[PDB]
Amino acid sequence: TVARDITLLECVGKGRYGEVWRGSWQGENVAVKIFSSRDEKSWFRETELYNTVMLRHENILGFIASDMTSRHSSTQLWLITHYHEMGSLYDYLQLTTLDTVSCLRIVLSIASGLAHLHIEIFGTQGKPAIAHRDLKSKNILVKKNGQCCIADLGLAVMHSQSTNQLDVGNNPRVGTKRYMAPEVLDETIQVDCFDSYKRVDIWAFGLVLWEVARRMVSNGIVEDYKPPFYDVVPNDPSFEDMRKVVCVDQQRPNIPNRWFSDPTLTSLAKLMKECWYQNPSARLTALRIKKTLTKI
Ligand SMILES: COc1cc(-c2cncc(-c3ccc(CN4CCCC4)cc3)c2C)cc(OC)c1OC
Repeated sequence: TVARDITLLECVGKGRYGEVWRGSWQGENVAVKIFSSRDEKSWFRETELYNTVMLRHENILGFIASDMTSRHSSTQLWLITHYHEMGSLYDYLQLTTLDTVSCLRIVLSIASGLAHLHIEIFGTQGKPAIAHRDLKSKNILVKKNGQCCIADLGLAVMHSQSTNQLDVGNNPRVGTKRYMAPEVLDETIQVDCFDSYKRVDIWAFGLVLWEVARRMVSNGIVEDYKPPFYDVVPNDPSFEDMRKVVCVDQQRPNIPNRWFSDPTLTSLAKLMKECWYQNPSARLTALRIKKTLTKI
C-alpha cells in the first residue's frame, strides 16, 4: 500500500471532514486526505468515483490512489491526489486580484469541470452523469497554468440513461450550508429526480462566480474577498440562518454598481443571476454556462 510510503510533511486543511496533508511520494508533493472516522462514506464514494468510474479531466482534481492504512495504532482511510501548491480558490482570491483574462480562465475552467461531471458519456470509455452536491470555493483548486479543478466527490450522485437508476449512495453528510440552494434549505428538493442535484450545483456555481467576479479589477478597483452572504450570516451559519436569509427573505448576493461599467462583469452578473432563480428548473445548465463564458 502507498499509504505507509508517503511522508506526511505539513497539514494544509482540517475540518470535521478530516485533514489534508502535503506529502512527499516518489519524489513529488502529493495531497493526502485522511478521512475522519465519521466520514467514511465520503471516502467510499470518492474511491468508487475515481477507481470504478475512472473519472479523469483536466478540471477535476487528479486521482492518484485510495488506501487503507493503520498509522498511530488505528486504521485510517486515505485519498491521494495531485497537490496544487497555489492552493484553493478560496485562499487564492484572498491573496491576489484578477485581470479580465485570469478571471475568465478561472470561471470557464470551473464550468468545463462541472459540465464534464453533469454530462453522461456512453461507450466503452464513458461515465454516468455526476452531480457534485458540495461545490464551493474551498472545494476548487488553482493550478499553475491558472485554470482550476473541482475537488471532493464524497457527496457525488450518479445517474445513467442506460439504467434509469438514480444513485445517491448512503452518505449522512450534507452540503456546506452557506452554499445550499433554496430547495435544499426548505426541503422541497425533489430527491428522486437526478436533475434536482444538478440544479443545486448550478446555484452554488453562481455563488462561486460572484466570489470570483468581486476580485476582478475594473477602473482600478475591486471588492474585498467575501464569501456568499457574508453580510447577513455569521461564520459557520446554521441551517436555519441560511433558511431564513435565502428562503424566508429571498435574499441573493448583491451586485456591486461598478460591475455594470465593465462589460465582462456585466456579462458575469447576468450569468450568476440565472443560476439563482428560485424555480430550480429555470436555472442555466453547466453546458450553457460553459458555452456563454467561452464567448465573453
Ligand atoms: C487529497 O484530497 C484533497 C486534496 C486537496 C488539495 C489539493 N491540492 C492542494 C491543496 C492545498 C494546498 C495548500 C493550501 C494552502 N494554501 C495557502 C496558500 C497556498 C496554499 C491549500 C490547499 C488541497 C487542500 C483538496 C481536497 O478537497 C478540497 C481534497 O479532497 C478531495
